[PDB]
Amino acid sequence: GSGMDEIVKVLSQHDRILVVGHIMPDGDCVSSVLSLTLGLEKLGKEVKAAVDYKIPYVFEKFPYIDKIEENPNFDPELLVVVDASSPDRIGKFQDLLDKVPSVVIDHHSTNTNFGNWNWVDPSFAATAQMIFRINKALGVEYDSNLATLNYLGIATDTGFFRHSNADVRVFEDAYKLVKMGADAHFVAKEILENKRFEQFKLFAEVLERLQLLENGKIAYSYIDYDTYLRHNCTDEDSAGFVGELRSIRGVEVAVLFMEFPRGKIHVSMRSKDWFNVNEVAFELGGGGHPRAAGVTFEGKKIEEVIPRVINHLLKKFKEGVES
Amino acid sequence: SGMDEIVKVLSQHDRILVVGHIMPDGDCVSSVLSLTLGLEKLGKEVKAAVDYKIPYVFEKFPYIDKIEENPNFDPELLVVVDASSPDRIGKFQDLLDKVPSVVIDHHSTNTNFGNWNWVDPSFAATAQMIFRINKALGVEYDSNLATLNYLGIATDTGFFRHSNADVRVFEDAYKLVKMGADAHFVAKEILENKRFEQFKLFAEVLERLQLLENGKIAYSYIDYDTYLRHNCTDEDSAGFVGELRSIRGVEVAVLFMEFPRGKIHVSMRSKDWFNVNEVAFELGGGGHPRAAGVTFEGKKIEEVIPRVINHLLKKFKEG
Ligand SMILES: [Ca+2]
Ligand SMILES: [Ca+2]
Ligand SMILES: [Mn+2]
Ligand SMILES: [Mn+2]
Ligand SMILES: [Mn+2]
Ligand SMILES: [Mn+2]
Repeated sequence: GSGMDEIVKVLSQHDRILVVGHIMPDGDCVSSVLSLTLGLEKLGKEVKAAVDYKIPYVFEKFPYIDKIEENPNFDPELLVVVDASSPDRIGKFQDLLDKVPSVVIDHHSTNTNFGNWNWVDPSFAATAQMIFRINKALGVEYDSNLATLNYLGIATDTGFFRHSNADVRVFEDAYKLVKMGADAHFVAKEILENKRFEQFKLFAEVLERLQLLENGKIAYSYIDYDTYLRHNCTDEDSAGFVGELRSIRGVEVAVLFMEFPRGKIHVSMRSKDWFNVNEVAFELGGGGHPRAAGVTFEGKKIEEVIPRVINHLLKKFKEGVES
Repeated sequence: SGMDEIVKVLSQHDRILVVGHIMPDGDCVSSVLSLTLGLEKLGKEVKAAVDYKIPYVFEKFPYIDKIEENPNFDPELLVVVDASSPDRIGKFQDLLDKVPSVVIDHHSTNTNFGNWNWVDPSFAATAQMIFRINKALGVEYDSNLATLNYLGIATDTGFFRHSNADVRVFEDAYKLVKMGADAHFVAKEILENKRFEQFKLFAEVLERLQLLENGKIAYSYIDYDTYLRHNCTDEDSAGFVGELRSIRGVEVAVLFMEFPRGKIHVSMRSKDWFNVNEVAFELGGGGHPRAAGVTFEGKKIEEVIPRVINHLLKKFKEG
């Protein structure tokens, strides 16, 4: 629909701007929201940042993290929606879409182009890369704090330069930002080395319960609610567990069953090279992306949800192995 | 002492053996192979060796079979990369009183055991020094050589997570990816290749994990019987101590490892300020400000652990 130049001109034409990110905010969301907000503020615009969700604790030390609001009181001329592929993903702020002109900036190919202006380019690994280019086009001078905030999303959305999307442009952007003072160590420490001690004792139980299925192609484990309690943990402590189980040699699908609170079992699935876990997840009542999906069961017994999910996963997997 | 001197020595010799440290890591493999392939571009006869089994995670890398264990060779020059002392190259230290030697390394504790020593602790990886040597030698990089040279920069920075991941690290990474370094291949092979048995071993490491200095220090240990119980080797525990440092508030993580039997290794990683190389040096080892280790021979793990902890705590309070 629109290109960066059109977005830059729209941003220049408006002064009271609300920058909105997607719910359940990750590094790229926080990075893209704050990097654009601060850039626009440096231009003298009246800007507020909003995400309809609690900002996770791992961001607590980041400069200007306080600028992201859950309940802003603001009368914007322009809504800028970043890193969100559809209106439901910005929560209660979608109710502004028919009241305020909107810009969309996103790297998700599934983006519905729900804005009055839409710059969507999936060749970027992170929306933060697109914000970096917008700020440059606007003449934003980066300091170390803004460089760190813009580096954040490029790091997290590439798995810290490990995913298949970490191409030359990603590494060029990272080099440029570190040269401007981005604190790569700070970012990694706060995002990746911020685990409660109790999470490690919980993870030990996960690993003791770990089992492989179907020629070591499927790995699964489970956390019952009483095991969370025993280690003084919640589902906040176990978020990164399923991705670790995917790193087993030969495993194509990792599955983790997580009962928290009691009776509520969330099932996370991650795949590696080819298996579309979103299809299995959707058929079980959930959904997601081809390599990362999930499904929630409410008011059920974990010992009954595990067979239910594994039986269907195994059927779909063998069907996929065949043709 | 400087790169230019090393380049001159390398140019003078046409039969060269390139050796790295035992218990090889990514920087060792990267530096050995990148320099070996670079020197071959000059028409030289070059062999690569490590006196140790090459870990499984490297087996799909291009030219990995060029690293030998028992080279059949009469070199004119020995080039030692990424090793801080003669003991760390195993049987090849026997060459040091016979063949002229070059040392290229980034450990602050290097004993300068070569005839020529280029030691620069400001580099995050020896592989950064090899990259510069190769370009000074005039070598042109194809994508396989770029991948091999990228490897060590990635692994010795914990894939751009350690405090040594500075602007020069990101410059080198960008330049190598621009020349075809497959960053994703490197990450998959090194980080997504864990044996199932490694996770069972790690579970015991986590069961034994303890905090000291009221949360600022974390440590665990693997006695030899526990490696055997889980059908594991030092290959399986390679990344463990870095994981222990990911505890919120921990400044230094320590892992004691007995492998093979009668070889007790201490691996230390620190986060923000504690100089673990000072501790390691005083115990007979060495390393970098944020990553260091020592190996003890003929000791009992039940005696090594409390004495090392005691010294670590002494140095921590002095820090
Ligand atoms: Ca103004
Ligand atoms: Ca908060
Ligand atoms: Mn995001
Ligand atoms: Mn994103
Ligand atoms: Mn090394
Ligand atoms: Mn090294």
